[PDB]
Amino acid sequence: GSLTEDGLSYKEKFVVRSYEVGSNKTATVETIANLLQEVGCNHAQSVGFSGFATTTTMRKLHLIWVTARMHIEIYKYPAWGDVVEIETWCQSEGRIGTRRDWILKDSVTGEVTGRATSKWVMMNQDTRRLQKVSDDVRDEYLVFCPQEPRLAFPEENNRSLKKIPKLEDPAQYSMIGLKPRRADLDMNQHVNNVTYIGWVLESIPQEIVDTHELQVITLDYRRECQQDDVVDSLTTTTSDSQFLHLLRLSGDGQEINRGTTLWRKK
Amino acid sequence: GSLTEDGLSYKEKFVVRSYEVGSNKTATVETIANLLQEVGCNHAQSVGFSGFATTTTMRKLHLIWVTARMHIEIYKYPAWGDVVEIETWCQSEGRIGTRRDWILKDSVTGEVTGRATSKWVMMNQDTRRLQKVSDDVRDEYLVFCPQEPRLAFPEENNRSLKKIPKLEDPAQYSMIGLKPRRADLDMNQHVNNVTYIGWVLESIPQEIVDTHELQVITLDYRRECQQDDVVDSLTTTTSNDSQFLHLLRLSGDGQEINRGTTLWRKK
Ligand SMILES: CCNc1ccc(C)nn1
Ligand SMILES: CCNc1ccc(C)nn1
Repeated sequence: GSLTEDGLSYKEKFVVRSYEVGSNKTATVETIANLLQEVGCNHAQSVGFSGFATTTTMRKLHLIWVTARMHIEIYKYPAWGDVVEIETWCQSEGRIGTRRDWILKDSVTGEVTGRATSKWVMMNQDTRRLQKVSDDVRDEYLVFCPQEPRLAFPEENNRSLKKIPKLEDPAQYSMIGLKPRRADLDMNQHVNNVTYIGWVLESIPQEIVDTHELQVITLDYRRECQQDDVVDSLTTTTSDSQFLHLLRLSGDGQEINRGTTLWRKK
Repeated sequence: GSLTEDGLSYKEKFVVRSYEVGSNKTATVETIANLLQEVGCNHAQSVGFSGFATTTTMRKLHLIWVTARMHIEIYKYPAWGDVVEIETWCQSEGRIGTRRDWILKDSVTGEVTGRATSKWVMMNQDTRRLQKVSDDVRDEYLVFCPQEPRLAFPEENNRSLKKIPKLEDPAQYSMIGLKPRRADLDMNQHVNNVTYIGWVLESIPQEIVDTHELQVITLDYRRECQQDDVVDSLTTTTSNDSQFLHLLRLSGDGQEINRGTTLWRKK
């Protein structure tokens, strides 16, 4: 793994492991979202950030970078034993926060097999208070970003920026009583962003998973699920097959996530 | 990853990933059990077997290798970003089945940071009926094994071969209503052997996990948990060091699926 010649992006190769693949012997979408997370952490580490991408100002201010949205689009899931090359870079989005992008490539053919974009915001780690990002914070990471815009999804009016609606009760399909275990936590004891993807997908009928492959997934993150919390995953078909998703806490019905998935017939 | 000079063992290096570590920034025991599984799968692939290590006779006969026991003992959990080198080899145990062993090593110092041994049995995949290993099946994989004994736990009185008792109700601690999700299944849609390790450990109090580190884990596998099954994880302390007794059973009928023990030392 290394930063590119200009130092404004990072690349890494991954050999697909036996436990990382699904019933069709290709990496699951959760293995992909994990690999994006891993190359993201390695790009931050290689540029000085020893908290993910927490600058010197943020560590003292008790501020952290938090995912607001993740959008992944896959064309070909890499096979077990294959090598996948991922390129990642960060970009400032003014006071809103940062945008981290990815390009997934086949290491033998060089063809793009997928792409991802994520939108991150800054919050206080002691309270969920969303912040508008200071000008002094910006200048600390802006030196590690390209200045000319470089977007993984440059298409004006594409899937990555579309507003997601709330799932109306009753749902078509559901997977109730989901609790995270220790393997679902990160090194800071918080639930891993990838687990929520798995939970959304748990309500999809097995018949869709068996006859279709996941093409697009957009996940809006609203609130975090704590260790002792229980979750309900809801799904309704809105149509290729398209779905509407809602993650909420089993008890009060408090929203934690919302999203959509797009699937193609195998 | 490659077979050694003699072709009777396999080695592979792994860089510890950010999502693979625990609160102490070192690989979890579940990341370790997964890495053992991965190097096991790669040693079988590099020698012809590509079902895990299914011979051409096991394939026609609908026979598979299933884990009966796993024993892992760790001295140092590798840090996030560190490189761990694992060496694996398989050995025949007559008609009982095979034994697959591992040596975990630090890639910078060469020191052994852990070791593991697993005992595998032959089973008919359709009827779930166990059976002794035939001569014809044996001759197919014996060529890939060392003939002189090579044991990861060679000791005369070792923890890897001790009989585990059943946990008597009521348990001291428990973690009720555990269901596997799709990320818990392998490529054949069966529950992954590593998930059961996570389920045993879910009943351990957080105060043990925070003040102690896992040293030894022995897991006996008796029955598999199906996709739609729900599991109960039970724990009772049996003891400077903390020792526990574990029992995994199906929430419904109380059917046993796993039993084991864990050994923890104060950080
Ligand atoms: C290049 C390292 N800097 C950053 C800042 C924020 C985010 C989300 N990612 N990366
Ligand atoms: C070299 C491949 N041979 C085998 C056979 C059985 C087992 C459990 N592992 N490995």
